[PDB]
Amino acid sequence: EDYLTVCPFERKIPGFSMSRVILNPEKYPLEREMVREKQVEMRQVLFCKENFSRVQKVLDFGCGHGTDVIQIAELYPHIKTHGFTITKAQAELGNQRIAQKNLGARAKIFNKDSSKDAFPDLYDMIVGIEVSFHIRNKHGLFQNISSSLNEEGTVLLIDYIANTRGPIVDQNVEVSIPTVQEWIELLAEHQLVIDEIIDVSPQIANALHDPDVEQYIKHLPKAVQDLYINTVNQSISLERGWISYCLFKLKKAPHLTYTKRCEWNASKLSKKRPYPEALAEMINSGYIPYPKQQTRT
Ligand code: EMC
Ligand code: EMC
Ligand code: EMC
Repeated sequence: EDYLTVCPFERKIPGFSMSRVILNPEKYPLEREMVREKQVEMRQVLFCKENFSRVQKVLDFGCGHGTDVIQIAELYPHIKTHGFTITKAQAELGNQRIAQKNLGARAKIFNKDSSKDAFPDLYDMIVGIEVSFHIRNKHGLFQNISSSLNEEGTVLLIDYIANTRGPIVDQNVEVSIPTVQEWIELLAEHQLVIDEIIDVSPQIANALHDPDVEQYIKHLPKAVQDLYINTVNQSISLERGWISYCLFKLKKAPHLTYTKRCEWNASKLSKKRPYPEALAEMINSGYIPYPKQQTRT
């Protein structure tokens, strides 16, 4: 029951081991709070151009137990939020927490497959944080997103781009990462253009710099060990430059031609904004609508 994304560090912290902190949160609770603050910060950068007063409906198409679906709805009482998660236990837990907070009239989580089951509404904002690289059928997913996106709406993604000639695929973990060109055409095919693309790769690599991790996790139960090894592999691919971890802010441009959307997306991906730049801009603007950092007392 936490934020489960990787997080950006401006610098490597010597001695800091992400695997020990993530996998032993009861032994390193205050370090886990340090990580949480960076998880929150990265989400703030993702959301900091949205006007939540204008938003009326939000979809999270890989909502896990529904963290943002619940928090957005409780922070903004005029918003209705929907979440899709493939995991039955996560939907049940999310809908329990929705009930425990009396948000059932405005927040609802569905145990459904975002690449196959049609989203039930039209949304002003659609969020997918570390979702789409777990999904094999990319066109089904982005057909679903585009068809449920209001004309003036935004799609917000946190996802990987492959910097290789071909996509980066791994069937045993069912991970598929499109190349730059594949992203250009996938978005353009479904009427979507990149408004902003922010590269977090160096800062994610700083946080995941964990030199003994492969030895450490061999001292953990096979369950744990099997789970975390995908974070290790992404760490390795990030360090090598094979993939990039990015924040996507997309808009719909349906009255525009495919070729024109393609050229736009190409220009944007050739000049990704460094995360420190986007973060400094957010801080200097003073506008940080969601999430808020937790504070003592
Ligand atoms: C992978 C935890 Hg910042
Ligand atoms: C090379 C523009 Hg799609
Ligand atoms: C204008 C900073 Hg999000």
